[PDB]
Amino acid sequence: EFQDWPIVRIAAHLPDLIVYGHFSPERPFMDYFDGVLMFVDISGFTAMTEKFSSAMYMDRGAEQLVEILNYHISAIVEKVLIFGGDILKFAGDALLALWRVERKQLKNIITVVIKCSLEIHGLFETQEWEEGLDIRVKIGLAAGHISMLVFGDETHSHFLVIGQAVDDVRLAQNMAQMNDVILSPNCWQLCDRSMIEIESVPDQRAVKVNFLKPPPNFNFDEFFTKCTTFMHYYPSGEHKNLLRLACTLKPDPELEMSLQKYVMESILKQIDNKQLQGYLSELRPVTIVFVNLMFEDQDKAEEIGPAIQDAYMHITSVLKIFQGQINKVFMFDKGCSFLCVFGFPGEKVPDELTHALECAMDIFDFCSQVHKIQTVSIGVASGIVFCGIVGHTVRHEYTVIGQKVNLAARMMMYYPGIVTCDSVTYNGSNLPAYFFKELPKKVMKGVADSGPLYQYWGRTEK
Ligand SMILES: Cn1cc(Cc2cccs2)c(-c2cc(Cl)nc(N)n2)n1
Ligand SMILES: [Cl-]
Ligand SMILES: [Cl-]
Repeated sequence: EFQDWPIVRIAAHLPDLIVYGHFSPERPFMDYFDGVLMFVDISGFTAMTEKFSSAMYMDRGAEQLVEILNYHISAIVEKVLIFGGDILKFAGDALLALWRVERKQLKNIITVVIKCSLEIHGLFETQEWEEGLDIRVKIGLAAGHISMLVFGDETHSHFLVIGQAVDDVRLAQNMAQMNDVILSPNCWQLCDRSMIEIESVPDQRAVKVNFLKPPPNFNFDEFFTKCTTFMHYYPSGEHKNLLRLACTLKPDPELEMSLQKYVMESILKQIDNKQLQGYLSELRPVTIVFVNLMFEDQDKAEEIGPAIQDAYMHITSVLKIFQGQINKVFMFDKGCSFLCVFGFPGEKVPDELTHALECAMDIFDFCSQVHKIQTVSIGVASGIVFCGIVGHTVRHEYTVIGQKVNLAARMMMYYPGIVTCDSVTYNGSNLPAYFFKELPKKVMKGVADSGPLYQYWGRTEK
């Protein structure tokens, strides 16, 4: 069976949530369901990202990083997919996975997901990044109600999952230390407590899994097989040994037209074999523009959707003018964030810095006027970042990785309500100093040395 069609290669960059969705053209589109989420990231990774920018790697740092990273990430992806999960998105060394099911099956599927988690940790026992640098992961799990949101224009689509279960899994994963599996309180409340031995987590209602102790007659393989009854797209029969049903997609112009809107043009070029398959693995100077839109705690997903759509329509028009791209969109704790980037796949202009600032101020001014958006915050950082397609052959995404990505991310959270930029952006800009304000230096998680940070005040006093 031939399976290397363009539609199949495109679907590798998307979850089943999208590939097998059958929703309208309206934007925003919103749908609601229940499921279990897994958030996982890798330990000792940014330690490696720094090593690979070193002259040691003789101009093949990006190639070596993507290789070792995909060696480990693809093993996680295989485990998730074998256990029936849907990988929603990748970001650097992290990924979010979904087991969507009806409420009645949540209990049994949580047990499936915990077993998956423990087998993921089993991969990284007796394993190291380097001589003397261990590789481990941290897993948070949550369960409950989940809302999906799709937004975009006629040519581009983006999607998110939203709600307390999403917020819950983010929080659970941040408590997790190396080798931990942390369950949200609602997950613990819904799970088969007859079978999961947990321990308290100080000052928190979330719990840590210690052991899966099933009854004496329990057989996991038979239990799992029964659970697959509720998995619409689990590969089966003649396709028993495929990792994804998406692998079997056949040409369908209408379907491909909708799927390609989720994928960046330079990726599509590679899918069409009009660009070398290694072009996108690179250590590249870029400017990161990390936009955060904050809503109110009581805001419902059905008011949030229209506001993200309106904001997105202006964000994409500004980025088009200033020649930037949306690399990722995320949401948790009532904040929807856009990871925008200037200067990757051939999108290199000399005034990159002035255009990133002016573009940021434009996005700020417009989004501050959108009805339900309570606060806008934008962090701008410039420097060398890793770019590449991360994941497994059958499920992967283009992603950017680096200190400057993390810095822009922390700037928009620690300096809310304004536009901030780093020292590289400030000095390199073709703008005078009174357009800026030098800021207080705040200690920020995961950023050892900020360097001087500035607010982009604007051209006027007012
Ligand atoms: C790798 N990655 C990281 C994130 C942030 C989150 C991590 C835990 C909850 S959210 C996402 C994501 C994906 C989708 Cl589809 N929706 C939303 N809200 N976040 N993916
Ligand atoms: Cl098809
Ligand atoms: Cl870096």
